[PDB]
Amino acid sequence: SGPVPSRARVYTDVNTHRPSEYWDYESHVVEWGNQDDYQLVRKLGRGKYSEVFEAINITNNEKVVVKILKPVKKKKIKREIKILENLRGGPNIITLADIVKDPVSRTPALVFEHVNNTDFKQLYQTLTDYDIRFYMYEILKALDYCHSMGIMHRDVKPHNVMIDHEHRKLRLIDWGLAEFYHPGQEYNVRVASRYFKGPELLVDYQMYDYSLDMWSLGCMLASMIFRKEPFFHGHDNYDQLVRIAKVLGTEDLYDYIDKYNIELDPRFNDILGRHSRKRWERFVHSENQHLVSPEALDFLDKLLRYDHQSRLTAREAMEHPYFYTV
Ligand SMILES: Clc1cc(C[NH2+]CCCc2ccccc2)ccc1-c1ccccc1
Repeated sequence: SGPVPSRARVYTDVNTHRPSEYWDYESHVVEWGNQDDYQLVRKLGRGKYSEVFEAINITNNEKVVVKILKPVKKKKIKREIKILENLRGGPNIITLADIVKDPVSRTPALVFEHVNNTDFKQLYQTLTDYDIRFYMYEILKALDYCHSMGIMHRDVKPHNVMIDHEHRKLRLIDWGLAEFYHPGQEYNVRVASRYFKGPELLVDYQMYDYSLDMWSLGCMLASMIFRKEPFFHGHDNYDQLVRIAKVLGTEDLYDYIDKYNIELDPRFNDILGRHSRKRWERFVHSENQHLVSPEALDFLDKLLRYDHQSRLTAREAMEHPYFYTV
């Protein structure tokens, strides 16, 4: 008959109960100004469909973040802009300040509030058990907020989290893969970055929701507390599920695929194997024990679950004893 339908346990109908204008990005009218008002300072990053810069607004001598969009599908550009406008100002969300276009290139660019990012490959120097809890809570504020606004990020990873450690300022960025959640909609599973893909994407289960972001979050937490980047190190999309199965076990994987009546790809036949469920304590060592606690492990166990419905929602995660200290 096919896979069993599923829907989010929270914010299920938030979009259904709103007007067409809020979620119909294909019909949204994008109006941009002249890029002549901005001068590029330095490169911050580079993506598949973008290049991020530090820039100066010449009319007020204020630093900004400028994201130059590589002309991809116009609906994709429209989706991101609509999403950014809907979320503009939300807690720990990158704030869109302006939309422009260079007169000569006709290339569209997005202008954001300035964030002074501290180096990722040089942040763990003074990043304590408290720091991790504090920044994890800041990400959860962003997540409950965008989820409450009927949006799933679908690309949660360290590269999409900007941290200004001196001011304890965090921003969830790159809303280019984000999408409006509509219950029963079937989404393209070719989202998120390989190491952060939820089991739903890997088993080609299209009816996923907000909980996909909570699996990605769990991946980030595990790499941070265990000092193992990435935590699930797949070499391809099929191998990624094997790496998760080596930790969560194959019994609970079949239990999940049986629950939703998912049919596994033949590519999994020769590689999946048989694996027992491991204890989270197995990943503790001298180099990471100062960041691990029974609270951290309990919180992690409730995020990294095959069953997307069994994972904590962002609002439930904020109530976990791991955050009592913050
Ligand atoms: Cl979420 C995060 C991000 C980081 C650092 N991001 C690097 C972003 C670089 C960049 C890329 C593109 C444009 C602008 C800048 C370091 C640690 C964490 C972290 C904290 C607590 C728990 C787990 C992880």
